[PDB]
Amino acid sequence: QDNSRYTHFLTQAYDAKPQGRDDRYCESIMRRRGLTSPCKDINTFIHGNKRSIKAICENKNGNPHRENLRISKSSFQVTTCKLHGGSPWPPCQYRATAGFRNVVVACENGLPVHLDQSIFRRP
Repeated sequence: QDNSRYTHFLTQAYDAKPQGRDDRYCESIMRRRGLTSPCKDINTFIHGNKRSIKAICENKNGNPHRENLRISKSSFQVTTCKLHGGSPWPPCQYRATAGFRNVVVACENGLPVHLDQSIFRRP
């Protein structure tokens, strides 16, 4: 169906209006979206307009990146939550990192179904 993935993706990485973009916000949204027990070691939420996000999938806001992905032409506001400590069990310990940059996504029939996170593990 022309949902699932696109719709899973939104549930996973989309948050239009984040209140705080801090540790507190990271732990509260993570717990709330149900990405704990055991906690996801890393996760980024894209903030902003949905339409612009969808355009990354066309040659209008995106470009072929790597073998089969697409990098955005425009920049986005984003918040990355990285689990820390050494225990993936609650209380989950997250550290928040806010940014503004281009993003890489996977598209499937004109729709994004995955937010690639390798550019967010900046080593």
